[PDB]
Amino acid sequence: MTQTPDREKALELAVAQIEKSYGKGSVMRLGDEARQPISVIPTGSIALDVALGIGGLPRGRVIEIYGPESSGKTTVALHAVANAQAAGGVAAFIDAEHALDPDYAKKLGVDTDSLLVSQPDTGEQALEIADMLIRSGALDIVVIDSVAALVPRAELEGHVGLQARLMSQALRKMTGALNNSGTTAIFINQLRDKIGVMFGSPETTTGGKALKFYASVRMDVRRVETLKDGTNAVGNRTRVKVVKNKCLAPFKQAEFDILYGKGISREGSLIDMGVDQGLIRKSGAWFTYEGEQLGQGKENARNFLVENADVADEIEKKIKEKLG
Ligand SMILES: Nc1ncnc2c1ncn2[C@@H]1O[C@H](COP(=O)(O)OP(=O)(O)OP(O)(O)=S)[C@@H](O)[C@H]1O
Repeated sequence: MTQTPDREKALELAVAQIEKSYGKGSVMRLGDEARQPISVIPTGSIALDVALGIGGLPRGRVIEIYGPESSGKTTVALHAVANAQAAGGVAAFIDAEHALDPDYAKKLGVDTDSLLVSQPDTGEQALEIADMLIRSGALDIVVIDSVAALVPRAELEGHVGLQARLMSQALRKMTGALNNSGTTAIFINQLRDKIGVMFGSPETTTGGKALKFYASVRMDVRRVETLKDGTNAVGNRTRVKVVKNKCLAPFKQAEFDILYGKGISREGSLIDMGVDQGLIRKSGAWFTYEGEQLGQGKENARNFLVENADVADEIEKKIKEKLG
């Protein structure tokens, strides 16, 4: 067909009808300019925030964070918690592994004292407690630690494919409530793997499958390199790839530093995105910003930004006017 213009029209229209019956994120162009909702939960790392597209985590949606052990998931999660908490929101933490360390989550900014924690007896119980806790339209963010620990009441006593089904049913029922309250739920998913080929890789089937689909955003978190600090190791450089995102164009990635015992270095994210946005200038060893200097080396800069809270906000701000 010698078509050309009218093509874009029927296409535009097509999209419209699809979006109309399946959702506003059903189809997208990897380049489309991202949408912007009113409420969103910062992840605590400008970098990942503007990789998610909407500048944080979507509300009333099921988010999945998977990856190896010690990649970062929990931290990322606890931050999504501490943030939603700062704005006077209430969070709950369904525990199925018993590996939380308040003292750490405290340093992250989580008001642990008023943090609702539950330690279910069975798998179904976890999801159901999570359900009514969700339906009270009282929770802002709810986090279920470790999918693979939600063992079915059955297995916990007396066949086959029980976890995957338990999840299916749970997610079906729970999916509705969430969207009805704006409560966003984070599912931490371990992988227990990292012995294939020469590096890392993706998968699911633990109870996954269900999640993989119901989930509106799926983050692949993995550890890139163990941050050298002259001494031993301040933290690690985490790399997160959102492979699913029914809210903004998917497949965008981000990297950031997580200091041992400290968590996600906000400052550190400011600098990096800072330079990759022309706002911060790097004059060989030196890190300059709008004229006056910051420091010699990323660390001396982090530090400078970390104690000059007043100027850091200035930088986080502009990057936000420069994209939002
Ligand atoms: N209680 C803690 N004390 C000190 N450092 C911690 C603590 N919890 C996490 N970290 C650091 O945070 C990084 C990983 O975050 P994790 O909470 O282990 O998340 P994952 O989501 O990485 O978790 P498993 O899967 O490793 S619990 C590591 O580089 C740790 O050094």
